[PDB]
Parts: sequence; structure tokens; C-alpha cells
Amino acid sequence: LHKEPATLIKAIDGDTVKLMYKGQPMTFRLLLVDTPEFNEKYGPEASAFTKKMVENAKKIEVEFDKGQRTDKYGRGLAYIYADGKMVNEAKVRQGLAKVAYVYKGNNTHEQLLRKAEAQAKKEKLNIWS
Ligand SMILES: Cc1cn([C@H]2C[C@H](OP(=O)(O)O)[C@@H](COP(=O)(O)O)O2)c(=O)[nH]c1=O
Ligand SMILES: [Ca+2]
Repeated sequence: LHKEPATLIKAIDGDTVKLMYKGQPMTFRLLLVDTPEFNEKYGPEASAFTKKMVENAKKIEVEFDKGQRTDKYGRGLAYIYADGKMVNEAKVRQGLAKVAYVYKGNNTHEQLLRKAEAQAKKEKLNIWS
């Protein structure tokens, strides 16, 4: 895969970010993850962690997978990096999201994320406690 530049417009919530990609505003849904809704347990915690990761970053990057790049709602589908650290992976790694929505063709980082979730469990970290 390959990374592309982008800039933050707005950190919406756990699983979505609005970015300027190719000079155009676009909302991205993070691939391979499901964050607890704002009103569920760990929701506000999961949300802050995500927001701050993209807001504190000096450089945001977009990385599409080998399949569809947009979902049915018109959201871009990608792995997002903050100063070279993958946001999708970091969220799962700290027990603030679960690997989910693994679709044929967009699963390049599936095993890396599942290892992060296994590691987060070994520690009953956040959502695993
Ligand atoms: C992450 C992801 C979500 N989706 C769709 C499936 C779900 O459809 P439904 O709206 O019918 O449930 C929806 C959930 O995204 P959210 O978890 O943001 O709500 O987004 C994809 O199609 N591909 C993806 O890679
Ligand atoms: Ca969600």
C-alpha cells in the first residue's frame, strides 16, 4: 500500500475523521475498526483518544487498501496515520476499539490489528476490563 498526504479538517468521533485529501474535504471511516458509541461504556474515552491522536499530529497520512475506497455513505475507507503511527492500530492496541468490518479486499492490516487486540486483551485493557 502507499501513504498520501492530507490535513485534518475535523476529528469527528471514534471511527470518523474529516480531512482535506487532494485539496477536497472528505470524511473517512477508519478501516477494520468499531469504536463504542459515545453513549456506551468507554465511548467518551475512546473518542478523546482518537481525536487527540489526529489533532496532536504534525502530519496526517491517508492509506487506501486494495479494494473499495468509499463506502455506501460516500465515506472514504482508509488506514489513517498520525506522525507515522497508524490510528486504526493504536485504537485497538489500547483497548478502545475492536477489530471489525473485515471485508474481502480491504484486509491488508487485519492480522496486525488482530495482534494488537490480542495484546490489549492479554491486559484486560480498557474495554477488556
Ligand atoms: C468500516 C466499514 C463500514 N462499512 C459500512 C457497514 C455498516 O453499514 P450499516 O450503516 O448498514 O450498518 C456501516 C457502519 O459504519 P459505522 O460503524 O461508522 O456506523 O458502514 C462498510 O461498508 N465498509 C467498511 O469498511
Ligand atoms: Ca462505529
